[PDB]
Amino acid sequence: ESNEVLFGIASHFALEGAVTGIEPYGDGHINTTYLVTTDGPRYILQQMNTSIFPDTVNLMRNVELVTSTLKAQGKETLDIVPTTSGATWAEIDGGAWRVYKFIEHTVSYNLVPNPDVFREAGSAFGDFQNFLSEFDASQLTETIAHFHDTPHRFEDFKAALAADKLGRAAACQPEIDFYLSHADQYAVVMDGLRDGSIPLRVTHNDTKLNNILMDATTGKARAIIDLDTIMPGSMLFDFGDSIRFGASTALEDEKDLSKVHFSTELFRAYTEGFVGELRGSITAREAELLPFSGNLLTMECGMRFLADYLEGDIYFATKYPEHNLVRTRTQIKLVQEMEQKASETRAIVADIMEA
Ligand SMILES: CC(=O)N[C@H]1[C@@H](OP(=O)(O)O)O[C@H](CO)[C@@H](O)[C@@H]1O
Repeated sequence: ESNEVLFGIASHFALEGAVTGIEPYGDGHINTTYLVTTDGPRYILQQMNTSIFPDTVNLMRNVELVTSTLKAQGKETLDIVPTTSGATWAEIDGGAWRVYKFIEHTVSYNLVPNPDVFREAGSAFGDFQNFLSEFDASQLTETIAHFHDTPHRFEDFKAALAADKLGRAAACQPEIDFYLSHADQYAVVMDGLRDGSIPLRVTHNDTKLNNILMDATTGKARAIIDLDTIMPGSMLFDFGDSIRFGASTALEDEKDLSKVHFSTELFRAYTEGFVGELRGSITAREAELLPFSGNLLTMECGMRFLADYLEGDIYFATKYPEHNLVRTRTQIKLVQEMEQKASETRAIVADIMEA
């Protein structure tokens, strides 16, 4: 996006300083995000991806409900900066744009640097789930259908595979066959939700580590910062996805696979934090599935990366042609180690399930 256009977008919002610069920012794969520097405060400017979130009204209604409820409890959250006409987002030339106050005095991580950071992440996400349980499922309409319905994701994967639109399949048979051969594992959570053996809860659904800001002084979680996929789900979606991103010893798109490991110690630290908040609500079935929810969300996200690769990278932002193939391979490597360490993680959860 050109500067002139971006600065044009910025003039629609009630900013409280003269804009000095607007630059791409952060690692979100879906929305396009910019840091707005002014002669005063800073702001996050985002373009909402309307092919992924077609219902902008419903999405902004959810974000607005979640944020306003958090504000009404004196909890720090994302602060929508309204347009100059007081709307919570602006439609400009076929684009959908919103502005958040920049969250000051924070750090965030793409890679956990020690167990204490990750424990705090589990504590923050566990507590977020407590907060979300105050809502009826009916107040928070799904903003994307079948979002962690892994069998439905596998259907998309299969169709992308059979289409093989770019002829990319030939160079990634091992990765493809990994997802094919695990097909029998995908329905466990959806089946549990459908038959009542796993409770339906309002969940965050994108709980990767870089969606929590930590205070730069105290190290405590300050705010959860990507509220877009809050909707009904399983607690296991939030748990498994955190483990997926944050129990790795390497970046999601690490090119050197020898650096990619699943850390049981990181698994333990997140679990202590997370289960420590949710001890009084976690059911026996949920506890039983905690380790495998890691496998499941890693496989779901990995298959999505691979599907996108095969489709010519139409869903996730990428920085080079193979980026999605590189991403899928870290996910596969992590699942391989999670399988191998399954009894260790079962023991870790059992241990912790004794507060
Ligand atoms: C709406 C959507 O598809 N969000 C994706 C997307 O999250 P972002 O926070 O938008 O980068 O990338 C994640 C993988 O890094 C994936 O886990 C998640 O489901």
